[PDB]
Amino acid sequence: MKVAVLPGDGIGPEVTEAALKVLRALDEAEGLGLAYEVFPFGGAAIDAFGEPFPEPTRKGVEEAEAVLLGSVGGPKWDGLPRKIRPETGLLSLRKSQDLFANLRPAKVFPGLERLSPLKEEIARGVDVLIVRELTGGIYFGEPRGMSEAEAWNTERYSKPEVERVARVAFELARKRRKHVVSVDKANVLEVGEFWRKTVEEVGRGYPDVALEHQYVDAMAMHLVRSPARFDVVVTGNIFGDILSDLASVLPGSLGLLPSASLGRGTPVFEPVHGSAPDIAGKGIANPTAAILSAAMMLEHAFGLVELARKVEDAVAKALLETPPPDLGGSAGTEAFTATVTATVGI
Amino acid sequence: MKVAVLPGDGIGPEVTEAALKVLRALDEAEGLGLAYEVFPFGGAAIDAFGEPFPEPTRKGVEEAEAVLLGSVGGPKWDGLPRKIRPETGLLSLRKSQDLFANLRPAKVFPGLERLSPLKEEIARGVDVLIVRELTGGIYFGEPRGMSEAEAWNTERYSKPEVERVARVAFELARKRRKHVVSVDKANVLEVGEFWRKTVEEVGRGYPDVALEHQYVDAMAMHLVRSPARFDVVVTGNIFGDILSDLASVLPGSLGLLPSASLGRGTPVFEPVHGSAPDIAGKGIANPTAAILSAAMMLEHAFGLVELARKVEDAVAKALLETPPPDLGGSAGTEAFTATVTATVGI
Repeated sequence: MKVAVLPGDGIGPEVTEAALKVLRALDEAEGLGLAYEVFPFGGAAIDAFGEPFPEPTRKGVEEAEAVLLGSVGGPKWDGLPRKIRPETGLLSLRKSQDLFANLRPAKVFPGLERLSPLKEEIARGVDVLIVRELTGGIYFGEPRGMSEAEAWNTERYSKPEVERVARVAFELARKRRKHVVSVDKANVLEVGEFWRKTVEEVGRGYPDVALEHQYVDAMAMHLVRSPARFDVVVTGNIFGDILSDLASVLPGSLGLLPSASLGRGTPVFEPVHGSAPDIAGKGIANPTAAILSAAMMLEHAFGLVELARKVEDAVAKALLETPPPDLGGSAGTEAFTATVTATVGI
Repeated sequence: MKVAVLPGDGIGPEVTEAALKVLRALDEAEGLGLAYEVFPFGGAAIDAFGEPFPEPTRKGVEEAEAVLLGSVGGPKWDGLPRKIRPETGLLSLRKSQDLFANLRPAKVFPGLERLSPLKEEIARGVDVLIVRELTGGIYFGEPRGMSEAEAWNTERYSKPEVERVARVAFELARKRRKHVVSVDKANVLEVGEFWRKTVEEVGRGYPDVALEHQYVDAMAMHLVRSPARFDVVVTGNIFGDILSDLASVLPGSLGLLPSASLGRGTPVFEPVHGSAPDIAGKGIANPTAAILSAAMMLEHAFGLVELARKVEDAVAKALLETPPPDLGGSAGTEAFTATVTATVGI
């Protein structure tokens, strides 16, 4: 269990350490042989090496089995050349490991339905995993450009690209509730027909997984109307950007959202939240997102499904009995973390 | 008041008639000189002419000052060549009248918050008007196409296109609550920067209207988390498709959503719902959408703002007194129409 830890900026370092205390207690009580090394990344790397992704950290991630990343970026570096700013580092890390599938789950823990913008009866049970293609689509498609008279961008997709995301989505569904919803705009766009047909062929190799297809517009309605019926959802870059943000509001607090990036190389698990400079080091930060990110790591990097679920359960229990400030509670980083460990240990 | 009525298929004919009763009453007790002739359109046209947009209907539209359209399409015609299917008749209609702005309001009437997927406190007050560009974007952008190895589609936009839809949005804001939110993807795509910049210039001629910009992914979250703060929203074709559908779930029943298409030619007003072939003619269909569509027609096609709002407010009064089956009530098409007529006459 080789973990390259990239704590990052702002509250990253401290929430990441919260996640590590949880892992260290699990590894100690169950003997998981966890081994990790922390490497400089983000602004932290910029300030100590002149760039976001320094060689040592590059090698550090190649050699690890998984990467636990904290928050990256902050006002202190947003004014540097694009090619050396934090967000850039994330670009080169993802690319160095050929990561093409962004994993964004959204789950309403039992008893926390009240937090949802949705009515209670419709929030209950939500547990959807949104898989978003990262390497291509209109976000990268060419030609792109703009004149004084007009602008253009191209939504382009190759079969290999759709195929790899699709595969990851089916695999994921297997170890889940065996359902996959592939979302596209096939009723009007060629790339939607192509995507649809590709995901269809690929799904043939996964008979044990029920494959449903829906349109993006229809999907947006479905995630507010009845999100609880979906398990895994896969779709291209932009629709994936929109659908995961949509699903992200379902639970009701950003500080809970974990995330993962799977690909050909080393998998990256990190919180969705930002660095939150103004509260860094004040021990207020809700570590939930980083912990759940460590939980996603256990499961997807090391196939420890049951234990991961054990960590998730414990954090769900903690947000109920000792909620952190952002949930209207008074449990700070340190205290919340102990609660989670307890609920894991008991 | 020349109104070309295109009843369509399924429950279109019957909800259209319900809207007609309401107009007839209003034109009788107010002497508005309502004149109208019904023309074949959709499957109804295919079955009696061999196409969805026959010549008589084409001339009917150019000669009228507005078009009140019912439901178009159904299983009975989905299997025909694209060029003559119902959905294609709408395409040709839109284009015959160079209609470039699609108006889709979504409103939670007071007392009907329970109906919404959203919690009570968030649904209360929603009254958003989504304006979607119809004539261009990726939906029609070239190059488009697909090979065995890949597929591509182009999101393209010219200044005039963005300009005309923007204007429409500002005008509409003026007569409303004076606020417009232009939605794009300007922090990643050139068309997004070009769209932002163009709506910016256009807005300069509308100082009285507060112009806010938001990203589509951000907008999806905003619509679920706090829709009540929006007034008018404008954006391109595809994002417009998605955001309208997302906002459309807010009221908690598709049977209430009216819609309109404005442009250089005859305006079209029609409900958002489908033809519902299984309950067609059973007098169960909720006419609300068709009536509100007739109310939008009075306002936009003939400038009778106050009257239209009289229709809307009667409609809202009815949904409370005698709700239709889709609101968990037992008021059929005929009976609910009476109720509306009543609150409008009272």
